[PDB]
Amino acid sequence: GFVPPPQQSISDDYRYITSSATRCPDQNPPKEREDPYKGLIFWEVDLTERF
Amino acid sequence: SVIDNDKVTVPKVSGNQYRVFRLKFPDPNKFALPQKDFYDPEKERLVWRLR
Amino acid sequence: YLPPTTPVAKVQSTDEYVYPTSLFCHAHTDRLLTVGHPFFSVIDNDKVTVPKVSGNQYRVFRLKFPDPNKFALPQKDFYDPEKERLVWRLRGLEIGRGGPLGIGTTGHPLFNKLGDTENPNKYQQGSKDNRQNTSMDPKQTQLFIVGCEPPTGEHWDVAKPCGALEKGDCPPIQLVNSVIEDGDMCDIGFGNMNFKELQQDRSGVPLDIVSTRCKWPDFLKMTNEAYGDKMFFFGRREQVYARHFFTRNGSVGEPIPNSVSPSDFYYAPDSTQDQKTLAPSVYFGTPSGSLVSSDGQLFNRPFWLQRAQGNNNGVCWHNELFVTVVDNTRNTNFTISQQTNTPNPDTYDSTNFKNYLRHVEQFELSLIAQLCKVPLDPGVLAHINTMNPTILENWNLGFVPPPQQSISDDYRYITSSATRCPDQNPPKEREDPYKGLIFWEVDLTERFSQDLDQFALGRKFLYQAGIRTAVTG
Amino acid sequence: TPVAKVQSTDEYVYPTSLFCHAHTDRLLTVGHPFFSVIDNDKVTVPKVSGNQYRVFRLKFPDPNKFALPQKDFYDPEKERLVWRLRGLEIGRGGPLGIGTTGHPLFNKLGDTENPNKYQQGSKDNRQNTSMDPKQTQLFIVGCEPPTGEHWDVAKPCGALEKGDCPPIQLVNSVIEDGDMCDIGFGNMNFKELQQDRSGVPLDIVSTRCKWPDFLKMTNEAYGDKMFFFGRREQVYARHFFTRNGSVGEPIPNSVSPSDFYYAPDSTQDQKTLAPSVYFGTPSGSLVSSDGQLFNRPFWLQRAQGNNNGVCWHNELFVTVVDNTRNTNFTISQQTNTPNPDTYDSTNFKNYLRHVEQFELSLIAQLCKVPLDPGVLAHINTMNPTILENWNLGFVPPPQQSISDDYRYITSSATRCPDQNPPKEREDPYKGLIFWEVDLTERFSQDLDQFALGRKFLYQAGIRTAV
Amino acid sequence: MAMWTPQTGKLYLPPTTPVAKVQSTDEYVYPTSLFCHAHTDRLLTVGHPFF
Repeated sequence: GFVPPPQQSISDDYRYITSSATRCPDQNPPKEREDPYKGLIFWEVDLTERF
Repeated sequence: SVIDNDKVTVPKVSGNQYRVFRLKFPDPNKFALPQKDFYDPEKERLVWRLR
Repeated sequence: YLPPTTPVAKVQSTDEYVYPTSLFCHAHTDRLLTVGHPFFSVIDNDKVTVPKVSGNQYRVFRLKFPDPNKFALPQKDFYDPEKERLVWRLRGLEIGRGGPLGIGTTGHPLFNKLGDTENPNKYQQGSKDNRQNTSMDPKQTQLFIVGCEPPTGEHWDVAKPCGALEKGDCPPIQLVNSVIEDGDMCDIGFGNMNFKELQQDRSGVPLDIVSTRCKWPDFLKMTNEAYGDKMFFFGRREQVYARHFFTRNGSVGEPIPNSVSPSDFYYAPDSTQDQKTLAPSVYFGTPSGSLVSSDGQLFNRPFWLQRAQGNNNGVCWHNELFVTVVDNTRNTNFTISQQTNTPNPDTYDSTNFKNYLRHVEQFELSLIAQLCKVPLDPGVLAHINTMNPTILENWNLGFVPPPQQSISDDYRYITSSATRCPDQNPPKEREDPYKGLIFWEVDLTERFSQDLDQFALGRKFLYQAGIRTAVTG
Repeated sequence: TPVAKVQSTDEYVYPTSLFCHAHTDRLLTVGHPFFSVIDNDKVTVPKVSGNQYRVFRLKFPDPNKFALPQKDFYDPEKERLVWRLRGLEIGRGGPLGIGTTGHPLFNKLGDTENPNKYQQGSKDNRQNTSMDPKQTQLFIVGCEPPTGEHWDVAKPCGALEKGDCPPIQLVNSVIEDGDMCDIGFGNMNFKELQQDRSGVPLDIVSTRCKWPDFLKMTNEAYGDKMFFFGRREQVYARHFFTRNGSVGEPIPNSVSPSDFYYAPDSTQDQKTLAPSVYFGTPSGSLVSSDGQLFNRPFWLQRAQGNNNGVCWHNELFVTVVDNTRNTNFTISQQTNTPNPDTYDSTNFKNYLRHVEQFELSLIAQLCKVPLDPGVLAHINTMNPTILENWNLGFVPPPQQSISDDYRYITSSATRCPDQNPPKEREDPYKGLIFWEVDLTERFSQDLDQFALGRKFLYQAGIRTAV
Repeated sequence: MAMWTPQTGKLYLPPTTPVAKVQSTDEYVYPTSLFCHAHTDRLLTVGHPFF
């Protein structure tokens, strides 16, 4: 169902993203990082590479 | 939990806690199997089942 | 052991043991931007705040591909993993360049120029600190090198003489072969030489090149290497004319001889009060890379690999590829200034504005890779091993499990006190020898797609091959 | 090149129908339950406690040098033989019973099960406290020695002050004969983790209590450390006690049940907090003959791992714990004079002695391994000492060389001929201590004559010839 | 070339001799279909428990 947006989804990531000359790309807009279970603490286990 | 009024130095680990493990499985849509063309990516999707 | 034929005593083409399949993948970089200072890295407190980014640099991109021996194509068992291994072969490449065309100049505030000898009015002298602020446009150079191993560059360096020489003697020259890294300087018309070692003056060439090595690609060595791995194809386009004719100040290390009757310098000018001591004959020219045109461009065009120059017909051994780009046709330095934090003056003052210099490059790299199969028989195995042992080791083929086992003990909080170490200091297993070299490392592991028509290079490839995607309507 | 993916022994080890019985005559050991008695160096009475690991290292006769009458069933040019364990019995001789252990000076401040009033603190509040430990039975059988786990002192990432808590690490070790089992105080290095030397009873106060690492032993690639195991363990908390000492970590001043700060400011007696370092005394409850693991034959039909009971190297490790026969016998001797008519406490010397009794019986099946190129490569990758022990590998690389043989070796007209250098260097398990049992001269083909043998014959059908 | 060094050869010979082979009582003691009951009248004993 996704013609994914009608607009571009190209995100331009900067190099040296800790400096005070490219001010600022640090966490300020969210992205598709929205786990609905992110308010909850579980013992995380990654099995992506253990199959 | 042991803190020097502040940062967690020694966490609280007792046998009377819930251990809720959140397992993460690899995306089966992005996987390499013995053969891969056994499902059409335009009309079918894959999922894992616990056996 | 090892039946006839005996070990193959000549290099063979990759077309004799690498079987190509009809499976093609597109891969691309999203857009690679770099912003810096053209002349020098802006250092603050032992760290680089603004790096050196200039259009006179070698851009050596190290492209990392996904391991095809762990992939899933629209087939299940189309390659035997006991007898075959898979490798990528590059069949098409496009180097995109984003900025407008234009020429950037560079200079030295204290250049070793005594005078102008293009058209001098009369004879003169030499004092103490006769240096001037002199700028120039360098030679225009464009080049493109593609290989599976990193490019080899040449330059003239300082040799060890056979005995000693006195203080101020001429340093002996030696041609040094060295790998080209990202950020190395290309030659600008002053030659391919080490400016730090051969010119202790530090004042004889512009600021960008004054304390560094200018290298030229060793095409003579790169095309004559046995397997042809560092060079699949290349393009180059260079142009220079000499703009002004200048002299250098300093002690004359080798004087002009007192022989030769028909040249005015050598007939002793004793009769003339001004001409008694010869003016310095250590001439130098200012280079100039003439007009940058849009017609003459190497880049923004697809390059299809029909046949490579050497015995390696485009095979990306080790799952790596090297792209070396230079273009001094988009080297426009952007002159940006800032005011004093209070812009409350209503009048102009030269102490009220702080001027700065920036350069911005933009690249986008699109590739077309073809899968290939190598069926590793005894003789093919021996040939692959003798060519390069790391190729046949880095895919584990002829290896059993060692009797010890490989159970790793991984702690969940590897930064905590009381667990001994970070445990992984020594880099024993699978370290490429390119640990000592700096490249623009580009990861294309997650960028491979089989949907060719979707991408700009991929539908150019489909037009060139005469194919179109099957209809969805 | 050769292979990947560890395969079952059932693919390259071909069984025969030849079964042999082998057993130990009777294994007795007598000692002191808590500590070894020495003079000052030489052990006069060893430590024999019912809470030790008994790790028997069984030696089998090499089946390749067995003189069979018709050997035409195997070719010693291309084949080699091995023993496969098919039946076993771990006999146990003593009566059932529970022995107790204690410390004359145990770090216990009070009883906090039910306190009639609030308490106090001085110097040396240690008490004489005894306890019965957790009940444990286990048996592990394999061709390699067992792996045990325990928590030990690690090196921290920075320096600490004097008296700070030692950081824990899970340490794997071989389990040896005379190592202590877990008794309900955990699997921990008491010597390093408790500098008090008064925190646990006398038999474990300086020991390392280890537990079998079943998680690592099942998940090893070849499955050689154990191919069968049984276990039973039971414990309850008998009494609930407190420690004495400087409190290393204070209780946080905030009460998370009520969301408030709390202090006993209104009650003068409770202002100094009592020790919140608690410990229970374990107790392994009623022992029963119904619950018994031992004195039963076990038939090893299908092993847990890829090693289906194959006794590689002519070796077998049998690891037993039996906390169900830990009855310590109290001996007394009348010293000084055997003449008084009145009891005095100074006239009698009390002693403790523990006696263990084991009997081990096995049924071994002969199996043949045909050593083709791929089988040789697989066995060599699995374990090189197998193809060293069995004459076949290491084809002879050098040629002859003269040694010049100086006739009068002890004369002063020539240089020194000394050489003769090597002491024998064979045993890789020499640093470990096991109850070494020799069964080389104990193999018999007459199964009917032995108790486990006729149990095997009855179980397999196979009645004796009339 | 390859020398013929002597060695202590260990050979096992089991059994060293066939000996006796104790057999079951079912081999020589033939059962008959004649069965007899036998019982005790009632066995009582009264005494002191300790001494």
